[PDB]
Amino acid sequence: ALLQKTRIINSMLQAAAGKPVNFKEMAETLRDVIDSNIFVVSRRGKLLGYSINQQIENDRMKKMLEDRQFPEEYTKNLFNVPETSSNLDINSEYTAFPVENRDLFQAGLTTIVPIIGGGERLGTLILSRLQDQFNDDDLILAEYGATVVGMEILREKAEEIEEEARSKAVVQMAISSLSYSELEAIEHIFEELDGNEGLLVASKIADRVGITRSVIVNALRKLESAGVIESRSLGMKGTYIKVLNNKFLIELENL
Amino acid sequence: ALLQKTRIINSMLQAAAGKPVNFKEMAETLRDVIDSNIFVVSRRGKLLGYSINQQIENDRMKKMLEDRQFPEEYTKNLFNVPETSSNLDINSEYTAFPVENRDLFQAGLTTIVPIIGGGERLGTLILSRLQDQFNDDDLILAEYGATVVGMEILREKAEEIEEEARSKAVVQMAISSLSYSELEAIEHIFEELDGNEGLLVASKIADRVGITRSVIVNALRKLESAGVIESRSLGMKGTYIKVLNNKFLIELENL
Repeated sequence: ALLQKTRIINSMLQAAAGKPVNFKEMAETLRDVIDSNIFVVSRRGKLLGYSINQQIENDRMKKMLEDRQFPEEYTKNLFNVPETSSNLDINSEYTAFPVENRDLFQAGLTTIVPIIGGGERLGTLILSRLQDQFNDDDLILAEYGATVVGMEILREKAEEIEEEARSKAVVQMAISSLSYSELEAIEHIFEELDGNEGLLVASKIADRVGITRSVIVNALRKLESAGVIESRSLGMKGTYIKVLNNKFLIELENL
Repeated sequence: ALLQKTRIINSMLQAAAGKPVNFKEMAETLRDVIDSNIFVVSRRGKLLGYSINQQIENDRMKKMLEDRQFPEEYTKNLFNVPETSSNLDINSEYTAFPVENRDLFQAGLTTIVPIIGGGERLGTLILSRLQDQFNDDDLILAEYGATVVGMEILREKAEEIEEEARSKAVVQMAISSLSYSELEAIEHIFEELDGNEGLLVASKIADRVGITRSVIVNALRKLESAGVIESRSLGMKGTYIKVLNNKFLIELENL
């Protein structure tokens, strides 16, 4: 039924497709397929997701869960595990962890799989059982699992930078197309405006600043047509604006 | 030794990391691990890579290889296989292929794994053997294999459109910065130039066309400053230019 088991993980990957990464979800699916407690811990050792199907009396663990994080101590110790290590209990004679960190295997069997992707140690996958051995098939699953979670940390962060940069880009591209006086205007406007939103009299700034209303508006138009702001007038004696690009205001500061 | 077999795939993936996707290589690695002929065919049914370890008398396939492509016929039929289909020979009674495409199984055992990733059917992985059956362990590997190829087809195509676009984008942005006269100049320059490279006398076009050297120059500057072209003079009685943006010439046409 192993083929089938891997097939699940396959479909769970295929499923997460266009949808924001959910670690808790993945944690569960693994928990189910491999039949073990599942813990997903970042490079920096932060707890990213987890799922439990058997209670295991472990202080260090419970504390870590409460903390949603590992102490630097362990975090490092963990990162230093270079490859899958399996079936570690408190009796395990081995290298990976120094004596005073063995409280991690206080009870039950633990397996450590590094999460590697995009040529980086991305984090670590922790599995624990009360007493059932991790045989090879388990390991296969666990490893495939970690591999998949890898690809998600990647998708996750990749999506992240694409947004950040794209938005910034667009702002710049828009700003670029401003005349001196247009930009001059925009600057004065948001110098005047009280953050993300608010309204002002276009025709008033025009006098106050020494720039035709016609261009002030024009400038607004450009920003709007690039989708950075949203503007609606109120039969003048008012015109109102909200920014729709979170990077915009910051970028504007940089000049 | 299955675990080990998967682990190869694993490190093959991890290996491809920062390096340009190569399908022939992956083909080989899978050929090796699965112990079967491997062919990687796109959504559009193009041949992407392949590797052979055993000769099989199959005209349809030899033909396909020569063509580096399938006929729309098969391409379609292939795409319609919704999930892994295994050990299909000429005698197989089943649904997947209409009997006029049976010539596909002319000889030996064929197995088809759809390549799915990022929520799309990305292509198809085809494996063939002269007579050894595909057991589950093979299918696990073959499927893990397809999966890996997946994220690569993705990466490859993604990188592809990121370059295409970015180039185009920057051309436009640079064009955007030009005066009527400046642009007019550019246009006559490349109308005069014979493709990607060559030289002319700036001062000559100036009279020929009715635009000051001074601006013709400055137009070139602008382009260069944006990294579109590369310009070096030769103490006049010559100035020389090379386009560094493959999209630029094309875009220019579109005006």
